[PDB]
Amino acid sequence: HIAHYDLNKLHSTSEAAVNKEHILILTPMQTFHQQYWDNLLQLNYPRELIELGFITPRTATGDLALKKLENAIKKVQTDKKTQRFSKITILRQNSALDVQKERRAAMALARNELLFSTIGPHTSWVLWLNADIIETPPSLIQDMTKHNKAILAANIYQRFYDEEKKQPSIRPYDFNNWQESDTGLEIASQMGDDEIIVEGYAEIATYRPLMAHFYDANGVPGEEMALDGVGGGCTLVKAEVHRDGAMFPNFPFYHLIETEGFAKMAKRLNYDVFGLPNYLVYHIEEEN
Amino acid sequence: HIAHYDLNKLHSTSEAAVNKEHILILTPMQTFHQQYWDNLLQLNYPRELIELGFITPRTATGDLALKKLENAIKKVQTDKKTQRFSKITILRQNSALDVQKERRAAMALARNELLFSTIGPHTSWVLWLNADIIETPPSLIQDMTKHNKAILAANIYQRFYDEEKKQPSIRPYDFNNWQESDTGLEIASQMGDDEIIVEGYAEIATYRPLMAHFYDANGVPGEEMALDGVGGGCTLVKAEVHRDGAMFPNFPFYHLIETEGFAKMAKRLNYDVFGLPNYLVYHIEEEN
Ligand SMILES: Nc1nc2c(ncn2[C@@H]2O[C@H](COP(=O)(O)OP(=O)(O)O)[C@@H](O)[C@H]2O)c(=O)[nH]1
Ligand SMILES: Nc1nc2c(ncn2[C@@H]2O[C@H](COP(=O)(O)OP(=O)(O)O)[C@@H](O)[C@H]2O)c(=O)[nH]1
Ligand SMILES: [Mn+2]
Ligand SMILES: [Mn+2]
Repeated sequence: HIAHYDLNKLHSTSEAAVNKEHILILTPMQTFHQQYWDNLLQLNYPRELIELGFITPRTATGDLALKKLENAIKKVQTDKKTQRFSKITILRQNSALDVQKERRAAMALARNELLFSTIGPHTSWVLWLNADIIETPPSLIQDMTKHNKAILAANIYQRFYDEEKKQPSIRPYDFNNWQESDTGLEIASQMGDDEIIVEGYAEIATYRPLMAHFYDANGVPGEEMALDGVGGGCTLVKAEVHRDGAMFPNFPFYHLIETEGFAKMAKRLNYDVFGLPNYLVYHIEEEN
Repeated sequence: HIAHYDLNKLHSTSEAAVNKEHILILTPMQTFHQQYWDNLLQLNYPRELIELGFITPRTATGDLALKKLENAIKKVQTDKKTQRFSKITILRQNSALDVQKERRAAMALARNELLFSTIGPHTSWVLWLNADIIETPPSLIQDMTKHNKAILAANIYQRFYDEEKKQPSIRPYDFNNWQESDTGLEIASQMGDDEIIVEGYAEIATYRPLMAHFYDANGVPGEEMALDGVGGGCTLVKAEVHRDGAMFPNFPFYHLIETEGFAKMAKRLNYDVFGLPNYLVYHIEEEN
């Protein structure tokens, strides 16, 4: 029956693990990748503080993912009891450039359905971790909460083989982490109320400084940069930002949708959005 | 640990009780009224299908309410086990005309904090029931779900003593249930991006047809009217509307905030909003 919580005593701080701050890791999943799963299992944030939430599309592809995901969860949750995740929720979804717009709008609904259903009165942090992020440091959560920001996006790169240099290498991958520019605002001012700007919209091109390219091999991993747009690859959100209402709009919101409109929404709710240009995590390879 | 739910198999229908559709009744509460509580207990929707959520402000007034509320919950949850509410969550809040704007914006955060924290992967319906609604029919939930609408506002009146006629009587109370008018849109088109229109804004006056006055003593209780703005007095929402993202904006949203901006948000998410002009429920008396 009865559950009592003072939300003002629920903190999100730099020292999340020591303070026993609960985190909810949310992953929309069209394809199950074992390395994503193994990378998750290698996170060293205490398991008793972690809840997991997944949402799969209602398609042949989603159902194959669901099967593999269910099997992986069964193995972990029936191993030693001290190492179980506190809770795991699996949901199936309720629901050019023009293709991208439609796809992003559909994703916005999936993310909301998952977020609303799973966030609770004890959650301090929500980590948005896409199912194709296959490599992070094992201290990902501690590393990111340390910054104590309302919203914090890691920079998403991708490994590949460099044919010229005959050696493994890395390249930028996620261009949804960006700062707004005057050029970006002007172009948006001139647009109709339901026109959406998404990545690859010709005239803005890369005129909104993309975080991916601020990666500095000579810099340090704690570097922070102010952002205006984020993706959902590996993006850490204080629970209070979502509880105040910031969500993933399926409709045009200042000409933005989904994860980018989310950032704009958190700013309207008086939160600041940041990114880590020199803290890289990795999206699955083209060759994988 | 493990919880599985297909959200597409989670229905909100006309025959909610028979279909065992779970409802979450959400009440922000600054003042505990025994008649509100007794009226809630007299609802005859099955208890095993009801979860309750409350959120109180962090003030002397809220803490007095909290004490009385806790006592009332203890009595009900430790009576016969067959009649317990499935779950009860109590939260304390994390956080002219100009006064109304500030008050409504603060309420929007409270409603979101409560909604996000308490809605779950099994919820079919969310009833927003203000803590000063002290009389409804005992079949309130069945009566309202019967309509099978995305959003449905009951018409909120208030009892008083008629001094002239020397007899109990009734008067309209909630003017946040309205239809938009051309005059309303024109006046809003001419306003700055962060100007808010709230009840009592001089120029719109009552030019947005108010549902309160469409009450027809000669009409029938099943009458439906299309709305554009709602309050949170006694307003029933299919869970999918919230899961898709519709929430209570604390920032100006098409010049609307809180419950009115919520309705506008659900419309942007392609939902239709309705009201019951001849289905009256009652806000506590001035004399009470
Ligand atoms: N629930 C759900 N997840 C999806 C869907 N499409 C892609 N995903 C997941 O959403 C995330 C982003 O995937 P996608 O946009 O295809 O890859 P990207 O373009 O390389 O970021 C990954 O976690 C995918 O598994 C969908 O239709 N529904
Ligand atoms: N959590 C919370 N609830 C409030 C606060 N102020 C009022 N309420 C509740 O919000 C609802 C609307 O109350 P109010 O706006 O004062 O009454 P109205 O103007 O007659 O609708 C009722 O359920 C009140 O108990 C607040 O600051 N925080
Ligand atoms: Mn991908
Ligand atoms: Mn009142």
